[PDB]
Amino acid sequence: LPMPMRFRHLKKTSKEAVGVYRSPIHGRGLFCKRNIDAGEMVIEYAGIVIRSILTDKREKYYDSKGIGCYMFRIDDSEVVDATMHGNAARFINHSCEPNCYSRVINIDGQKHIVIFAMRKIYRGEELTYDYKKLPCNCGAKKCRKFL
Ligand SMILES: Nc1ncnc2c1ncn2[C@@H]1O[C@H](CN(CC[C@H](N)C(=O)O)CC2CN(Cc3ccc(Cl)cc3)C2)[C@@H](O)[C@H]1O
Ligand SMILES: [Zn+2]
Repeated sequence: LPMPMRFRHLKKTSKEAVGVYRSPIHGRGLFCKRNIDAGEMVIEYAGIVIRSILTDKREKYYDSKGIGCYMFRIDDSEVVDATMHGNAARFINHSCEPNCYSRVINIDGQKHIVIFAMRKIYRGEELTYDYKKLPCNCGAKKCRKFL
């Protein structure tokens, strides 16, 4: 199905497909509630597309208020800030053998970060993607040992 046609009713369908629980990788993570087919559009990484140069001061502000800072790097110029206007996708942890991957899609001139399943994902599994200094806890055989 075409990419804009696939961005269909993600809000309703992701609410039934994924949930947030404690993760053995780190803190809380995103896990699936039902089997997700390979190639399936899982969830949008919801948030505000902001200028990359603004992230330092935004993270400094959040940190000074004891508010967890949730951001996803688009490119060297833009970042999605999911801190205030985010959804469950902000809890997706890194893995060196991920079952998901992140892509920047464009629908009706608007940029959205969407998470896709790389393989069939089975009920109970944690959803992970390769993030674009910090030790890694994915626990995979082929672990890069750093994020
Ligand atoms: N494979 C991994 N191995 C080790 N650590 C990993 C791995 N994948 C992700 N992480 C950590 O999660 C951070 C990204 N966050 C994902 C969701 C996080 N698990 C959370 O519970 O908030 C959102 C960040 C904002 N949130 C604030 C926060 C800080 C500390 C704690 Cl305990 C809970 C929340 C963290 C990333 O920067 C790493 O620090
Ligand atoms: Zn790893």
